[PDB]
Formats: sequence, C-alpha cells, structure tokens
Amino acid sequence: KLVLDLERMAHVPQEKAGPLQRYAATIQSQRGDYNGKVLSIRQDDLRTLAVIYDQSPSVLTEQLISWGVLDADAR
Ligand SMILES: Nc1nc2c(ncn2[C@@H]2O[C@@H]3COP(=O)(O)O[C@H]4[C@@H](O)[C@H](n5cnc6c(=O)[nH]c(N)nc65)O[C@@H]4COP(=O)(O)O[C@H]3[C@H]2O)c(=O)[nH]1
Ligand SMILES: Nc1nc2c(ncn2[C@@H]2O[C@@H]3COP(=O)(O)O[C@H]4[C@@H](O)[C@H](n5cnc6c(=O)[nH]c(N)nc65)O[C@@H]4COP(=O)(O)O[C@H]3[C@H]2O)c(=O)[nH]1
Repeated sequence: KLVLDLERMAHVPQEKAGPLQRYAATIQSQRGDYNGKVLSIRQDDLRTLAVIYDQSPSVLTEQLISWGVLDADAR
C-alpha cells in the first residue's frame, strides 16, 4: 500500500513540491474525497511520479519516505 500523508506533503521542499501536490490533488478530487488527510495511490502512479521527477523509483520512494509523505510500508 502506497499511502500519501497530505499534511507532510505541504512540507516537501518547494522546488519538488508542485507536481506531486497537483497529482495528489487531482486524484483526491476525481474520487470526490475532498476532506481526506491521506491518499492511497496506484502502483502505476508511483512509476509515473518517478518519470515526472526523473528519479529511479527506488530513489523517489526513499525520498518520499524521508519527507514523511510515504510510510516505510510503501517499500
Ligand atoms: N477500491 C478501488 N476502486 C477502484 C480502483 N480502480 C478503480 N476503482 C473504482 O472504479 C472507478 C472508475 O475507475 P476509473 O475509470 O479508473 O476512473 C478513475 C480514475 O480515472 C481516477 N482516479 C481515481 N483515483 C485514482 C488514483 O489513485 N490514481 C489514478 N492514476 N487515477 C485515479 O478518477 C477516476 C474516478 O475514480 P473513482 O470516483 O474513485 O471511481 C473509481 C473507483 O470507484 C482501485 O484500484 N481500487
Ligand atoms: N484493473 C483493476 N485493478 C484493480 C481494481 N481494483 C483494485 N485493483 C488492483 O488491486 C490493487 C489493490 O486495490 P485496493 O486495495 O483497493 O488499493 C487501491 C486503492 O485503495 C486505491 N485506488 C487506486 N485506484 C483507485 C480509484 O480509481 N478509486 C479509488 N476510490 N481508489 C483507488 O489505491 C490503491 C492501490 O491501487 P493499485 O496500486 O492500482 O493496486 C490495486 C490494483 O492493482 C479495479 O477496479 N480494476
């Protein structure tokens, strides 16, 4: 399970924040979960985020865990 902590997402360094924040906003909106504090995403979404961020998926996963946005279990 890939679960994003939206509160922590507000504290990702501003240089990296935009794309992830829009991607989460859009999924949350499409689901109609406007009041949610956390957001599960598809495995395919993590691979898409790796492309957007030009990172190895392992690196991006570890980054998102270090920022507290993904849980350790995401590994
Ligand atoms: N529990 C569960 N239900 C699933 C899953 N996949 C699809 N569904 C259900 O099937 C719906 C239609 O899926 P969709 O055509 O992909 O249409 C989806 C999709 O295009 C997009 N969306 C929603 N959530 C995500 C997401 O986490 N990631 C991505 N990439 N797109 C999403 O917004 C649409 C509307 O989402 P919903 O209103 O939630 O409506 C979803 C949802 O009720 C799943 O892996 N698990
Ligand atoms: N083709 C297809 N596959 C399905 C469907 N439902 C579930 N799966 C598969 O089963 C996995 C787990 O579903 P989940 O526990 O609901 O766990 C899902 C779920 O909580 C949520 N999710 C993903 N997409 C949607 C969505 O469109 N709507 C909603 N409400 N939740 C979603 O994100 C989690 C992870 O998504 P995935 O990595 O894709 O991982 C999904 C996906 O591979 C479906 O209707 N169609």
